[PDB]
Amino acid sequence: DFHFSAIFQPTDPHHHQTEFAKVEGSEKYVEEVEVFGRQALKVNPEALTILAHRAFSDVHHFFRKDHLEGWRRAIEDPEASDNDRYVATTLLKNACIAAGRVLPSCQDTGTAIVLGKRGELCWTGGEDEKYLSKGIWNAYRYHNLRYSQTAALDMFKECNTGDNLPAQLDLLAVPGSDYEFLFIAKGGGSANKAYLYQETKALLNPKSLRAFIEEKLKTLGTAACPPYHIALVIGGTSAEMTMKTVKLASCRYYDSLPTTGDKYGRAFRDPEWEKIVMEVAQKSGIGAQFGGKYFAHQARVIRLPRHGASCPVGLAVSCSADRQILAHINKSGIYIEQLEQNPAQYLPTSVKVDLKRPIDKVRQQLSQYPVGTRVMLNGTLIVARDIAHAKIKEMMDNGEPLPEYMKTSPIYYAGPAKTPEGYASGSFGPTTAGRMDSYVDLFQSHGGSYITLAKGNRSKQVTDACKKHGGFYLGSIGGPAAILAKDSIKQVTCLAFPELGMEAVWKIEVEDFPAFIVVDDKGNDMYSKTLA
Amino acid sequence: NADFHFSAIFQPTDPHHHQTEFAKVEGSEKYVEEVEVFGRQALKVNPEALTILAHRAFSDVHHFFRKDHLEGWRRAIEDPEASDNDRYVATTLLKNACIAAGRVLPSCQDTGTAIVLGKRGELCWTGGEDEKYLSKGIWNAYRYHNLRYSQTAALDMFKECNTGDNLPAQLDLLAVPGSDYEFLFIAKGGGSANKAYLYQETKALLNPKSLRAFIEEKLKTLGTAACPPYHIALVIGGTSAEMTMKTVKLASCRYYDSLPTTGDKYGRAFRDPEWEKIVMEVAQKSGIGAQFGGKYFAHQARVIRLPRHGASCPVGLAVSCSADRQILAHINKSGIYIEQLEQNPAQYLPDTSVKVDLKRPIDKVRQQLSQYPVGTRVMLNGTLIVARDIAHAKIKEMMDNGEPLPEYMKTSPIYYAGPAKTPEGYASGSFGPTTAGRMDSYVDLFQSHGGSYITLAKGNRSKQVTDACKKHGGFYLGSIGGPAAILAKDSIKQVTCLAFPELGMEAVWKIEVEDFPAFIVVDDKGNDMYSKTLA
Ligand code: F3S
Ligand code: F3S
Ligand SMILES: [Fe+3]
Ligand SMILES: [Fe+3]
Repeated sequence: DFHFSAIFQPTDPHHHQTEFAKVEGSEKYVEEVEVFGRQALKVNPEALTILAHRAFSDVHHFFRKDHLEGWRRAIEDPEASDNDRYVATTLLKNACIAAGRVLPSCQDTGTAIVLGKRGELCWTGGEDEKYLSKGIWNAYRYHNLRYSQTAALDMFKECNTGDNLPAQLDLLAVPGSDYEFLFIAKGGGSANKAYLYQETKALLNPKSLRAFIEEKLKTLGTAACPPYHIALVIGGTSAEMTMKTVKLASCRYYDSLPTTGDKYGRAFRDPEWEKIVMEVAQKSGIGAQFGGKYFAHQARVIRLPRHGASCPVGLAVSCSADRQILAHINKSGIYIEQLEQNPAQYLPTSVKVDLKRPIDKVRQQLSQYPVGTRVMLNGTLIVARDIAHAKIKEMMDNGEPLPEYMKTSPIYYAGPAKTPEGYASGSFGPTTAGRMDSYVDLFQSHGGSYITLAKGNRSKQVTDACKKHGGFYLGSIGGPAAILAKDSIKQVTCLAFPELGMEAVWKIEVEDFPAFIVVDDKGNDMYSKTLA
Repeated sequence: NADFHFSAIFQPTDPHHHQTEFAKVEGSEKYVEEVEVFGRQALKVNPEALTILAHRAFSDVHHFFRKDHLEGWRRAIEDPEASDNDRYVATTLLKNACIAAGRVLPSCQDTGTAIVLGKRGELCWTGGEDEKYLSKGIWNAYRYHNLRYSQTAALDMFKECNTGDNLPAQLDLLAVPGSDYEFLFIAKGGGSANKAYLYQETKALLNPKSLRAFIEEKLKTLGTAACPPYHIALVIGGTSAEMTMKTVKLASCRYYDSLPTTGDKYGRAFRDPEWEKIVMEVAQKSGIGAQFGGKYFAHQARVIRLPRHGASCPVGLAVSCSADRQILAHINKSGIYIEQLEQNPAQYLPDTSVKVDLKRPIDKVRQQLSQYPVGTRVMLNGTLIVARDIAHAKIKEMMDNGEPLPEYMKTSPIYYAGPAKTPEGYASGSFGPTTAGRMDSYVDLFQSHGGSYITLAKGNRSKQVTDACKKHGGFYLGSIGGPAAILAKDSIKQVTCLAFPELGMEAVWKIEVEDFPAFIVVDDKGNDMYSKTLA
């Protein structure tokens, strides 16, 4: 006999476990009505603008408790490494600055993502996408965020949209008369660490699955600013469904799923394998970016049904800029998840490197120290990331020289957020180093980029280049964009390619900028043991 | 507020698919009623319409194809640049479609995962139980027709059982403007679903030389495991991995065919016909062909360029296979409308092999096969033992526990397959091959224990299988992938369940076949038919 079984059966489908605050006066935007014997809700679409604007404002300055608790755990655990505690303390101090509501917690203010669930009898006028986009537009235009979206004019010619649009707007049709939301400000680097694997029944045994988990976690590396919220999804009805599920799992959206399966194929959370993921993450030694125990805050594992011939697997993380906010509109008005507004309640040597010298003198100083040495940089940095590197490679391919500004100073891979009025800099933390790996040997062979400064582990070609050319890769702490801007960056100037927006080449003057020597000029790599 | 400009990512010029031919379900206007509430037009829809619609969609789609799919098979037959094997495979698939058009046998034994993309208007009122009513219609189609129950439930992380009804479905129901209900139904095979790939790339990819080299490298990794000729879809960019993968799926269904062909400063999606031509050139010059060498690796290509976060460049690659099964539909004030597929595929048909007797000692069959090079076409006559993913896993588990390889794995060639349900009065339901590569990890082990010397399935296999067959005097025979109905109708003469009946279509079967075509893909000498094109 026919029995309908929804794949996802949360015990808390409306997220009653979350605390919400009502937007004052927002009941003027809604009206409960009764039509053809059923209860319905008229929603002024301006409510969607108001809600999206506040969601994408609040989320850049505050965090959830389970995120902040993880940083406290890394500081207080006796088994945490010194580097575990240093990174966690830095990230918590960064959250305190961001809670001042001026600087966003990260320079990568992310892609704006909206999961919306509009009830059958929730009536907005139907222009939901436009009104939500206006609210997102408002948040990024009138606050000190960043325009990160890149439009394709043709296959290869690109320009910044200049407003952080388009958003990802996933609006679902559901029962009832309410409007429920999950807003995500998703960083590009953590988005890049969403992986899809096409596996088989041969994986579905304890030995093979455990070895698989050990192998894939290492490929996450430190490139998305751990401690991670790690999500793993085994199975699914399609690749895109698997990847949607792992995204939502990483946002703890599916925390109230059942923990057992049944003959109808319902999804379930697997706490036993969540513990195994956490054990793998801790035993890996990767740590909170620079070696140790706190590779991961927590883990989510969801098992899904599958076609007999198929076994898609999804792996994804939420990064240090863990940014999601639940919301709903009902007959009483607009409700938005309440985040932690006082992160300070969770708070319980190094080599000085003078950059105001010839670069060869800086290289000589750095050559005296092994990888893992903590350094403090003082002086000028030249800032360049993906598009600038690509344009410079193209210039050299056309016979033009490597520009002088790539040869005078360490290269900081970064793209700043907008500068608050009266501030020297907006949030200005590092870009993932690995995306520039294909340029290092070329630029060094042409006399520049001997010293780079960014975050994340890099490929072997960069280790080989630095040894061949006498170069160095310095790893900044990943994530603390606001405290770096507040305490370290003293002057910012646009140097080249101003049309690239945040991806322009910048010249900045810094003081007390912390980093680790990750790759030296001798073939050594701080990550060679943990990420082998 | 003056500089704000809203731009939807997807701006099709034909959003309601007026270019598609639809048929009205007779009398279906009785399921809808136009009303007016708060000055706005709304449509009340009896949810039983959703059951009727889903039932007909997942019945029609298993027996008929779109014109653009059938035209590709005709092109492979009529093109002078097509190889002999290209024409042979395309002719076989067209003949298979003529059988499937009889509405008894489905076109493929893998009747797929049921996928529904639904777009419910703000003022389209169904009562809200859409997922249940759609699932009941899907349940009806798979229960009362000669399809297959393919969905595997997880009782725990590792303990599995077949759901016995091909549920659950993938139901993606979206909230959109208006008062109509629009649908795309997909019956998605597992093998083509497995060839949906996500790559996390960078700006370093986004130049003509790098992108062309990337396409050349990735298209080969598709191999022949999803029964080409493919509809190849490639998506460059996206706002998230899941959005990229959703887009590449819909692109492969030609859902986005009416997108613009140029970008703008607002980041709208666009189809790129120039790079679609490049994808087709790469696929043709690859020499992979329609499964067995030639030009027709691909029917056609779709390339969609998407906006991206500056730090990101997700890329999606996916195919629609020979069982190219999607059907558009909509409900409006006039009733239920369903896309009209081609009911006379025979009009696309236009106006050498070694006979292998399997009713011999297996060692004599091996001795005969050893006389021929890879690429030789054979015709099999006799008994096959049928086993795929779960049966192989269960047998390896038995052996790991000290038990012998069962005798029934040593007496006959092993056919990887899982049959659809048998029509009344028929010897067999649709019964084409499973992807060989998924069983690769068992071949050397089983051959070391005196069985699985000869396997029969579809797709290229990994090097460990070539090494095993050379070490153990084995062979891998490649069936044509896709023609499950003509194989059932013409070649499969008897089917009996031998072991593991609780596995449903994944049980071990003993079947008797006649005139079953295949190619020698791997021989007993280290040779592989795909070693040049898929290197
Ligand atoms: S968005 Fe996340 S990956 Fe790092 S650069 Fe910002 S914390
Ligand atoms: S569903 Fe498609 S991949 Fe082959 S086995 Fe059937 S034609
Ligand atoms: Fe990255
Ligand atoms: Fe497969």
